[PDB]
Amino acid sequence: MISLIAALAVDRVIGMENAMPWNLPADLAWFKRNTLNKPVIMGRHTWESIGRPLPGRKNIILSSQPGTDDRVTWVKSVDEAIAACGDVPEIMVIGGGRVYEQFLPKAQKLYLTHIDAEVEGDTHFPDYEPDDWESVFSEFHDADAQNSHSYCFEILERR
Ligand SMILES: NC(=O)c1ccc[n+]([C@@H]2O[C@H](COP(=O)([O-])OP(=O)(O)OC[C@H]3O[C@@H](n4cnc5c(N)ncnc54)[C@H](OP(=O)(O)O)[C@@H]3O)[C@@H](O)[C@H]2O)c1
Ligand SMILES: Nc1nc(=O)c2nc(CNc3ccc(C(=O)N[C@@H](CCC(=O)O)C(=O)O)cc3)cnc2[nH]1
Ligand SMILES: [Mn+2]
Ligand SMILES: [Mn+2]
Ligand SMILES: [Mn+2]
Repeated sequence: MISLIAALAVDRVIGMENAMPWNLPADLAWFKRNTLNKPVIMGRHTWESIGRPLPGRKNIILSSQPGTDDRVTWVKSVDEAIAACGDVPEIMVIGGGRVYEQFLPKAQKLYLTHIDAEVEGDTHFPDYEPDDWESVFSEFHDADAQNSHSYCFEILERR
């Protein structure tokens, strides 16, 4: 099973200038809980944005060019990325935009955080047909002293 996890601001913005400009600790905690002990697939730009291996997870990086760090696994195509995960119950795809586009048709589940923030960005989450997806979990949170925007965690499953 392939799942995508992402945090989206208004208008499906996911990034700007290879960064995420907001800071929502509660959402990073949700990201860690849902990815720990699973393989994570990311594109090269997202690898450079994170800047280090994510502990407790098999880190698989898509790039057309040879890898430059043996702490992670480098692959050259979608099919190779999936194969490098082995026989696990759930593969997590952690972006970015180009990678989400390629894995969306293959995904059975989306873990989405909707953030009530207006962000200029240059990267968007793919348009997804709403009729294909059933919302199985949602949880709304108001802003607090640690999280400066309201946010909604949602899990969707392909019908
Ligand atoms: N809000 C969120 O949830 C979230 C999550 C993740 C990322 N982001 C943001 O998203 C942005 C990065 O997204 P992005 O769309 O620019 O880049 P990306 O999807 O992270 O990476 C694209 C790169 O991945 C490689 N790639 C992708 N598909 C491939 C394939 N089929 N075969 C081989 N290599 C492949 C290529 O690397 P080469 O050029 O080396 O071939 C390509 O240039 C940043 O702003 C980041 O902060 C946000
Ligand atoms: N919901 C969601 N939020 C995100 O921030 C997110 N980020 C990415 C890609 N970028 C990043 C950037 C930083 C870390 C990070 O530092 N993670 C730590 C945080 C643990 C914690 O804060 O409790 C980790 O161990 O996962 C992960 C992914 C992909 N999907 C996402 N999905
Ligand atoms: Mn092939
Ligand atoms: Mn197998
Ligand atoms: Mn806001």
